[PDB]
Amino acid sequence: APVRSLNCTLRDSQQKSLVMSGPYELKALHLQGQDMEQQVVFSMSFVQGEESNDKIPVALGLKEKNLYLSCVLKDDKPTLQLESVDPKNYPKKKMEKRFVFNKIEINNKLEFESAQFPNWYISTSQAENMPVFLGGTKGGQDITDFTMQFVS
Ligand SMILES: CCOc1ccc([C@@H](C)N)cc1
Repeated sequence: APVRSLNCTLRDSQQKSLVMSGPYELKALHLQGQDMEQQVVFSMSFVQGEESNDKIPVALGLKEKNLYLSCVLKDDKPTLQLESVDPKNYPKKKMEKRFVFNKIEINNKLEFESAQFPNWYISTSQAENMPVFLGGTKGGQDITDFTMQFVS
């Protein structure tokens, strides 16, 4: 049947919000009140891939945009990018591996591991207005835990 998707926002464990701030750019910053309209709304699709109770393969598209988070090698490093797709063909259940994240529930938080690059995670910095990047450890100064808010 059709791929199933939910609208949602994400916040890092320091309660920073994600924003489209530049052509293909996601950054994280502290937001509250009127400025919260600026946050990115995701369409989280539940896609094909290896699955367990606490590890669920998803794709993260921007709501009603043909843009997806994806993991590719750039200048020889696993990186996080926003990638445009053919809007006639997306979302789909069999998303290509660069678009797949394992959504992992640990201690009431979520982590998003790259399916393509094991043990590389969607991450945010301590500091305000830095890239949303792919980080090669769920351990240190960088933030790899999030909460999800469900949106209408
Ligand atoms: C989701 C990707 O967001 C990015 C934000 C910033 C940058 C640098 C290159 N300006 C790269 C990606």
